[PDB]
Amino acid sequence: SPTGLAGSLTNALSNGLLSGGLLGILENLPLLDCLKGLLGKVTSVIPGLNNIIDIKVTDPQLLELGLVQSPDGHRLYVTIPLGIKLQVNTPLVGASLLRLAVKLDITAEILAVRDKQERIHLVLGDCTHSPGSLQISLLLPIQGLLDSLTGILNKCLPELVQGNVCPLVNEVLRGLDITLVHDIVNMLIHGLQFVI
Repeated sequence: SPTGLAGSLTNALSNGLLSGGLLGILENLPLLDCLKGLLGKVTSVIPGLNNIIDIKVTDPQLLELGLVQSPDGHRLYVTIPLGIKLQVNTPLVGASLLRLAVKLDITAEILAVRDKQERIHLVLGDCTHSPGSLQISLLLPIQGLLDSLTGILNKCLPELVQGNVCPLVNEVLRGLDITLVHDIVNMLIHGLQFVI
C-alpha cells in the first residue's frame, strides 16, 4: 500500500537489509574472535585434538525498524533490532553446553548535507550499536561459565555486529529508490517534519 516517506523508507530499508543478505551476515558472525589463555596453546599442540570450545550461530532475526526524526527535522535515526541464537559447544566431548538468546539494536543516523557546489547528499553519519540494548538470556553448574561468557560478550560482540552490519546499512542506503531519496533529502534539508 502507498504511504508517506517515513513508512516508505522503513520498508525500503527492511527489504534492502534482508535482500542484501543480512541474516546471512548475522549467521556468520566471527564470534570465536570474541576469544582471542595459553591453555589454548595446549590444545593446539596436541595433534589429533583441538578446540575445546565452539560457537555456532543460528536463527538470525531482523525485527521491525524504528524511526525518529530530530526536533529540527534535519536528522533521522533508524533503530535496527537484531536477534541471534547461540549454541556453545565443545568438539572434544561433543555435547551442547549453552544455548543462548541474544537481542541487540543497531541505530543508524541519516543526514542530508549540502555540498560545496549546491548539491545535496544523503549520508550515513553515525552508525553504532545501541548502548543498553545488549540482552543475553539462557535457554550442570554452567553458571560459572555462563557469567564468564555473557561477560565476555559485552564489549566484544556489539562492536562486532556494528562492524558487520553497518557497512550493509551503508549499502542499502545508497541503493535506495532515487525519488525516495530525493524526497527524503529535501524534507530533511528544509527541516520539514514527516516521521510522526
